[PDB]
Amino acid sequence: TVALTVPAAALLPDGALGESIVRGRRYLSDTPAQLPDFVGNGLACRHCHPGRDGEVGTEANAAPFVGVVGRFPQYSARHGRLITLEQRIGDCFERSLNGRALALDHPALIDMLAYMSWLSQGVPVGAVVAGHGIPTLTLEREPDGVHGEALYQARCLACHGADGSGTLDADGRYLFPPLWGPRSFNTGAGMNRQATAAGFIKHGMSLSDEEAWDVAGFVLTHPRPLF
Ligand code: HEC
Ligand code: HEC
Ligand SMILES: O=S([O-])[O-]
Repeated sequence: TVALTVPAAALLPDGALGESIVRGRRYLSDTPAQLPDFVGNGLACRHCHPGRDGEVGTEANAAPFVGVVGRFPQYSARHGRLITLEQRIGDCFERSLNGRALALDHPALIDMLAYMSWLSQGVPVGAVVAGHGIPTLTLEREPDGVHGEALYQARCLACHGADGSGTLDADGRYLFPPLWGPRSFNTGAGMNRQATAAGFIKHGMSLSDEEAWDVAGFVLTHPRPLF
């Protein structure tokens, strides 16, 4: 693998590419407000792809976008064939954002691509960046949702709410995003899978493995939009 590096925003180029990169960051950080026709819930991309200093997708083990562009096109079992990064992003809109995919030449999609390409600067095409994806966490026993409920009340509820509905900020964006219910990710999302949610809870955002497994189980007992 190669190291995860974040380029300097002060070294962003003047001109069309630089402006596109800045717009892409905003689309990724503020998606429901910037792309209402395509987003069907309360989530922005940064809610599962966080980053420090205003950037999105820069955190190891929380599915960073650093180096993503050089890994596409790639096989998708879901599609049964190779897909492009544009198509992957469309799947995220449809599932994680309970919405509608952008056209593959939509200027907002191209701005998102430009941003991801900027984050990927210097990464060799084909190389895997250390900390890519969300590592799954799988235990050799059933997730105990009863224990999970107790853990949730003690460790998560203060942010994500008794009803999993999250906490809005003053500008109507989610400070702490919804974990279930109508404004959360739909059943088609990767985060709706036990081992992915457990891995995200464990590494993506301390908890023991057993605690992460059980609380993920509790979270996933709840209703959310059907895909
Ligand atoms: C509810 C959580 C969630 C939200 C919201 C979300 N994603 Fe994802 N995304 C994931 C998970 C989980 C993966 C799988 C990571 C892995 O491959 O290990 C993923 C993978 C990706 C990948 C592929 C990463 C790789 O290394 O191959 C891209 C690109 C991506 N997401 C873009 C987006 C964009 C753009 C948005 C906003 C439109 C978005 N995602 C919103 C959870 C989310
Ligand atoms: C200090 C407040 C805080 C606490 C406590 C917290 N979270 Fe989060 N959570 C966040 C924020 C903020 C995000 C958006 C991603 C980011 O910036 O880290 C997030 C993202 C998530 C996501 C992905 C986004 C979504 O809407 O589904 C899941 C799943 C999640 N948290 C589950 C939990 C669980 C389970 C616990 C308890 C073990 C927990 N969180 C404790 C603030 C919190
Ligand atoms: O593509 S993900 O959002 O399931």
